[PDB]
Formats: sequence, structure tokens, C-alpha cells
Amino acid sequence: SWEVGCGAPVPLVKCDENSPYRTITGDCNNRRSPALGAANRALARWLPAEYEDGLALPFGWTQRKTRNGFRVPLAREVSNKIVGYLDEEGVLDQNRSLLFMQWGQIVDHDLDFAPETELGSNEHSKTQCEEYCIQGDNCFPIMFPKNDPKLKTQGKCMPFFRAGFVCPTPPYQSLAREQINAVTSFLDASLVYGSEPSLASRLRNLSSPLGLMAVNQEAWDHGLAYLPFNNKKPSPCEFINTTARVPCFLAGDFRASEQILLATAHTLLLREHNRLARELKKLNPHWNGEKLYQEARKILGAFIQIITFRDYLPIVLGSEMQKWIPPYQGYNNSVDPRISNVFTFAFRFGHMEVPSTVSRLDENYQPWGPEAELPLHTLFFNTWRIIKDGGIDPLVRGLLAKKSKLMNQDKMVTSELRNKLFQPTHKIHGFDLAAINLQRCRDHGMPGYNSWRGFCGLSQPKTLKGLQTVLKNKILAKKLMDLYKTPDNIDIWIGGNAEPMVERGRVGPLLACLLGRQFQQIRDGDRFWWENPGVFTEKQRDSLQKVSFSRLICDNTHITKVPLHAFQANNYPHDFVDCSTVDKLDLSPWASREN
Ligand code: HEM
Ligand SMILES: *[C@@H]1O[C@H](CO)[C@@H](O[C@@H]2O[C@H](CO)[C@@H](O)[C@H](O)[C@H]2NC(C)=O)[C@H](O)[C@H]1NC(C)=O
Ligand SMILES: *[C@@H]1O[C@H](CO)[C@@H](O)[C@H](O)[C@H]1NC(C)=O
Ligand SMILES: *[C@@H]1O[C@H](CO)[C@@H](O)[C@H](O)[C@H]1NC(C)=O
Ligand SMILES: *[C@@H]1O[C@H](CO)[C@@H](O)[C@H](O)[C@H]1NC(C)=O
Ligand SMILES: [Ca+2]
Ligand SMILES: [Cl-]
Repeated sequence: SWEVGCGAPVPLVKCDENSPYRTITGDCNNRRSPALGAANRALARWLPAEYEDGLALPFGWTQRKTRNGFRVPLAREVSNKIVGYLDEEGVLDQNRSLLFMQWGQIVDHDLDFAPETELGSNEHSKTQCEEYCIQGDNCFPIMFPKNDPKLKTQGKCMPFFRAGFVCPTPPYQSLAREQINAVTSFLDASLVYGSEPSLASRLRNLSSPLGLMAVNQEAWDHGLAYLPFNNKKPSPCEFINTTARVPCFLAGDFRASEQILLATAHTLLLREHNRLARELKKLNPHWNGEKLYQEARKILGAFIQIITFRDYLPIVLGSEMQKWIPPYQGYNNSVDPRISNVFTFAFRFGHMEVPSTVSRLDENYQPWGPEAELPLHTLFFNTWRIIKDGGIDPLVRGLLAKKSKLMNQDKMVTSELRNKLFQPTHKIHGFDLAAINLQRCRDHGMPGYNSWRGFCGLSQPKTLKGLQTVLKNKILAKKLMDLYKTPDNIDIWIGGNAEPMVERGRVGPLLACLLGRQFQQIRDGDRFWWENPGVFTEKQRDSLQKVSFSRLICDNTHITKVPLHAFQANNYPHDFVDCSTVDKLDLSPWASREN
């Protein structure tokens, strides 16, 4: 008999019995509970939060407060001892293209964003944390251990600001702190169109009644569109080359410029909307602007959903795919479609799949120019390498011909991310995404590794010998026991990712359960799922059946040689075919021949 959810932010709640189109915010998707899966609401709690104080303080905040009678190891020490490796040789995935890593980050970006609290935008609050490393309020610095090389070149800490939470921005009464999902839980292309009405209108071309998305006016890719620039400072994309002065891009999601291949993928998606808008005009010259936007938006939403669930999830989950995601049996309005706090950590498995280098290939799939291959760390917030060095085609070839990094228990996160991560505001290519992932776990009050094994109906090792058996690795198990003293204390991010990969998949059994459940819930609980009776026509649905990533590239770049199966390892010229031969999306069924 406890009171039900403080939602003082987001009072707006007006819904519509007609609507054949998703809202931008994802409101009104669920008729009975219409805020479920909407942006700027709490992440769902599959299990109760676990803070040191039971409310808000993360484990590792107070020196003398143990977790189950043991101090928690520093994020950065766990990073250094477990996550790091030197040798990039033999680390590549012989059966996953780099497009595999890249699609993951896109889907993640559609589903969840828990952005850091905004009580320090052009304030001397950010600097307190950076310079002086002093813990307090929303500053929760990543302190270096004794023998850390970063001590010698970077100071005592790496800065870290706690994530936004609902009813902000000082804590409340006697409910655990709940972090905001700032995008739509629905796989709805929010990353392209935005999750706020504000950003959604900005991105749109409201000059012509063609329902087009705004494209770059300052620069073109052999006639093909770039995303608009984000004319705001400080721009991190300007910071990394003040001679190029190429701003970050403006997309439906904030993080589109974080690295050059995400920006690339955002560019294909935008172009595809525009191509769809133009072809719907041809076939329906009567349709006004809004109609064209919405009818293109909804097709691209289907596209993202089909590629994710037909092509991507099966080669993530492998043998566990059908245990968790059986054939669609239609909309179930009883399902919770909200993204869970734990999913936003479970989906970070993607971090082990990022390789140390990126390549540009010519029309013969050969090194484009003399610096064709670049270290990943020089491509954080790097847009000028696209604008002033060959557009997205050389990079979209590298996404086809190059391989993802394979998860390895001995080689977890490349030093490009683990030591050389660039963050906006901060000046240096010197951060640790592994350490960030671990502090964030604690920041979100995540239950430990065994709570989540429990949740998924899996054994809970309590001994070294127990952990060895589960991880199938005596040395990794040893290092974790030395750090965490009990498997109960292991942060789910590292515990989940340390498990050996399921047959035909790229995650362990724990992550397969957590990912599997979340993707089942976003499908079965989405009123606007593409294959859900009444959303498309029977004829339209047969047209959608035919989409491929290959087609997406043929239609939206100057590439003519692609593989049939974009996510497998594919070598040129053998596994490559003429676009001429690749199933089109026939849009005839969108023609409103009748009235
Ligand atoms: C070069 C590639 C990538 C970079 C530079 C990158 C960087 C980042 C950064 C900086 C964060 C925020 C960390 C924090 O404040 O807690 C993050 C979060 C995340 N990343 Fe990545 N990432 C990359 C690739 C991927 C991939 C391939 C996936 C999945 C397949 C992925 C999934 C996630 C998820 C799920 C989150 C949490 C998002 C949220 O709800 O806030 N990332 N990434
Ligand atoms: C900043 O960007 C500029 C280009 O905008 C880079 O310089 C092209 O770079 C190389 C020379 O190193 C040549 O291929 C071109 O002739 C350059 N053009 C110009 C106008 O310089 C420069 O290297 C970048 N700097 C960094 C630190 O990345
Ligand atoms: C590669 O993965 C595919 C699924 O993408 C699978 O059907 C096949 O067994 C694998 N091929 C090789 C060469 O191992
Ligand atoms: C809007 O569309 C018109 C017609 O295609 C075009 O001329 C104009 O540049 C577009 N504006 C933007 C900002 O994309
Ligand atoms: C709908 O969802 C609930 C809870 O997930 C489940 O118990 C119920 O049986 C479902 N019904 C169908 C037809 O899937
Ligand atoms: Ca979404
Ligand atoms: Cl290189």
C-alpha cells in the first residue's frame, strides 16, 4: 500500500482514437496506460534497485560501507586487470562483418538513453569534478588505482557525472532513485526522427510540401545528402580539428557523431527517408507534406524492425533466439514495452565487438588513398573525415568487407575505447568506456551478478571453483574473485560479458535471457509493430518482407557491389553481387488508387 510513481517532469498526456501513426514521444502507443514506452519517463525496474543507502547512493560511494561485507573494487582496476589487452592480432570475428557491431549501436540508440544530469551546462560545476576529483552530489569521479599509468599523465581521476533521474534534480522521500529513458522504448526509428516534438520539427523540411527531412546545405556527397550540421558550440567535432572546423551532425538522437560509422549509418537512414518520401509523391501526388513524412517514417520504422528481428537478433542470441523470441502472435496490450534499467547495461556487450581500426575502400574494395586505415580513437566525434575525405561510400564498404572484433575472455575491450575515449567538454583522448560502464552500473543501483542469474533461472556460484565452472575459465574467475571476493558483488556488465558465448550467438546465457526478454517485450507490447494486424495492408506487408541492408546501401549510396547477407563476414569479390540483382522494395501497394 505504497504511492504510485512521482512524474513531476512530463505532465503532457493528450491522446487520439484515430491515430494511424506513432507519436514522436511514443505516448498513446498503449491505449489503457498511454505513457508506457514514452520518452522522458523512468527506466523499468525488473528487480528492485540496490543502493548503499537503499535509496540513491551507489555502492562504492562511502569508503566504510561494504557490499555483502566486502568493499567494491574501483571500476578502473577491474578495467585494467580484466578488460584490457595489448595484442589486436587474431581478435577479429571470422563470421561477423563490422556492420554487425554498427547495427547493435543503432538499435541501442533507438531504444535507450540515460543522459548525465544537466546541473552544469557552461557552469564551474563540471570543472570542480574534472580538476579536483572531489566526490559530491552528482560528481562521482572514477579514481585511479595505485599502479595505473594514467596517474603519471592525467592526474588522480577520470570525471563522471551521475545519470538523470525522475523528479529532478535533488533526491525526494522513500522511493529508490529511478533514471530517465530520454528516447522511446519502441523500435520506432526515434534515432532518425527524434523523441521530442521540438527536435522532430527542427529535423524536418517545412519549406516544400514533400515531407522531406532537412539535409546539409553547406556540403554534398557526389549529389547525395548529408545530415544537417548542429550549429551549436561548444561542438566536440570542431574541438578535435580546429583547422577543419566541421561541426557535429544533427540527428533524431544526440549521440549520432560519437564515431564516424554511427554518423555514416545515420546518413543512410536519413537518405532512405528522403528516397521513400520522393517515391510516395510520384505514386500519390495528392498526399500533403505531413502524410508523406508519416508514411515514410512508418516504412523506415518497419525497415529497422525487420532488419533487427529477422537478420540481427538471431546471430546475437543464436540457439536461445526461439527460447525468448518465438514467432509473432500479434499485439499483446498486457506486455510492458518499457526498456529496463538492466537492458541498458546488457546491450553494452557491443563494446567488446568494436575493433581497433576503421578502413576506407575504393570501388575495387581496396585501400582508399594512402591512410585508408585509421585508429578508432581518431574517429571519436570526427565528421571532417566524411566531409573533407571521401563521403560515406568508402566507409560503408569497410562496414561490408571488414570484421567486428570477437568477444574474447582474454581480450575484452580494445585500448581505443578502454584508454583513448574522447568525451565532450573534456579535452583528452584518454577515457575508459569499460570503467564508465562499471561506475554507471553502480550509479543505476544495479543488483549484482547472482541476483540476475537468479532472475534468469541460472545457478548462482558462491565459490571460486563455482565461478570457474560457469565462466569456463579458472584465471578470469580467479581475477574476479580477487577483485570482488564474492560472485554476488560482480557488476552485471562484466559478469554477463565474462560468460562464454552460446552456440551460434555472440553473448552468454545470462545476457541471452536479459536481451531475449527485452526484445520480446518491445515487439509483443508495440501497438504499431509492422507485422501486427491492421498497421500495414496485407500487400504492403509482402513488400516489406523483401527489405535488406544490401538494398538500403544500393538505394542510398553510389555502391553497386554488395553481399546478400550484410551481417556475415563477406570478402570481395567472391561474396559480392550486382545491385541490379537485389530485391527492391516495391511501393506500388502504397499507391492510394481509389477515391
Ligand atoms: C566505437 C563504438 C562505440 C562508442 C565510442 C561507444 C561509446 C559509448 C558511450 C560514451 C556510452 C555512454 C557511457 C556512459 O555514460 O555510461 C555508451 C553507452 C552505450 N553503448 Fe556504446 N559505444 C560504442 C559502440 C556500441 C555498440 C556497438 C553497442 C551495442 C551493440 C553499444 C551500446 C551501448 C549502450 C546500450 C549504451 C548505454 C546507452 C544508454 O542507455 O545510455 N555501444 N557508448
Ligand atoms: C584537420 O583537417 C584538415 C583538412 O580539413 C587536415 O588536412 C587535408 O589533410 C592532409 C594533410 O595532412 C591532405 O590530404 C590535404 O591536402 C589537407 N587539406 C588541408 C586544407 O590541409 C588535417 O590533417 C587535419 N588535422 C588533424 C590534426 O587531424
Ligand atoms: C556464419 O553465420 C551464419 C549466420 O549469419 C550461419 O548460418 C553460418 O553457419 C556461419 N558460417 C560460417 C562460415 O561459419
Ligand atoms: C527542402 O526541400 C526543397 C525541395 O526539395 C529544397 O530545395 C531545400 O533545400 C530543402 N531544404 C532543406 C533545408 O533540406
Ligand atoms: C499477454 O501478456 C501476458 C503477460 O506477459 C501473458 O501472461 C498473457 O498470456 C499474454 N497473452 C498472449 C495471448 O500472449
Ligand atoms: Ca525508439
Ligand atoms: Cl592504422
